[PDB]
Amino acid sequence: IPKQVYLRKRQQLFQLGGRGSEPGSFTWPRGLAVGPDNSIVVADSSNHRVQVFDSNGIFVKEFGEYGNGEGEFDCLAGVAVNRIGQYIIADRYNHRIQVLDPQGRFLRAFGSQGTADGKFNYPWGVTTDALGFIYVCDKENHRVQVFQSDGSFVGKFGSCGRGEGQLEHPHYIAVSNTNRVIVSDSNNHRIQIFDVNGKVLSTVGGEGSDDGQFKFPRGVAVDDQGYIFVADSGNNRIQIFNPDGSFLKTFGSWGSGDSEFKGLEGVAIMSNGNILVCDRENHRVQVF
Repeated sequence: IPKQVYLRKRQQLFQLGGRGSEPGSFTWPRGLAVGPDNSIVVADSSNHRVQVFDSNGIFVKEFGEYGNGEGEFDCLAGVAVNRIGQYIIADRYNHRIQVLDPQGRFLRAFGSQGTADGKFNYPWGVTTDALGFIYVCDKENHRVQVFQSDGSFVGKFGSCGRGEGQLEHPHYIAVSNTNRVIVSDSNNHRIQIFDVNGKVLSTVGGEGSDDGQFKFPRGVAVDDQGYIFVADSGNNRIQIFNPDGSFLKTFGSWGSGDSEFKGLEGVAIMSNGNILVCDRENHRVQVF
């Protein structure tokens, strides 16, 4: 039962990574995703590559190298896997999204630097819905942009501010089965939840260190029933919320030891309830 599984979280099952550029090592990893068969997909940002591991954290494959050509990355941030196994990458310093097939073969790129519709200023988090639409946190444009799976522009929402529907440096994003778009609104210390049309539905949290409060939240994820997972980076902890936004559980504290964190980025959830966390400053992914 998911509630009971989540209330038990505290002790890490295993970890993977460590600083370096060999396969299985990371240098400042950021985004994280779960792929088919509970694969662990890591945006290994300073190595300009994606690494894919099996559900035990064993290296399987990688793709990407530094550059601005097709299938080349420059400090990628977010990564997602869609319903047909394609990899969707937010290619941060190239201000574009790339779509690769389930084998890691480049299919298409869309976007360039700017403020027009379909242009980005530092795309960060990326996710997809059941129909394959792509949702991008366009960080320095303080907005979410929505695309068809081929990169065609669909729509956008959000602008600068701390008011309702406004965003300040949003980083990560998730979309629920109920078609709610969950955005970590980092510099407002809150999660903002929108409908897919862009209307604000609710806010979770606010600035602080008590249960249900955040400092500079980063990764967000949602499970199949709507439980919400937040990498509360400034408080060096993961928080879990019931689907209605109420606080359920927190675990983690500052450090480099087991079940401790120093600089959280992406978060993801396996089909069995294992929570995956990217601890950028310790160059590792921990599984709980």
